[PDB]
Amino acid sequence: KLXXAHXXQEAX
Amino acid sequence: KLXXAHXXQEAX
Repeated sequence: KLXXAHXXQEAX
Repeated sequence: KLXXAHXXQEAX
C-alpha cells in the first residue's frame, strides 16, 4: 500500500 | 520511521 516505503528504507 | 508498516503488511 505504501509503495515500497522508499525501497525498504522507511521501514524504521 | 514508519514503525514497521504493520509488520511488513503495508509495504504494498
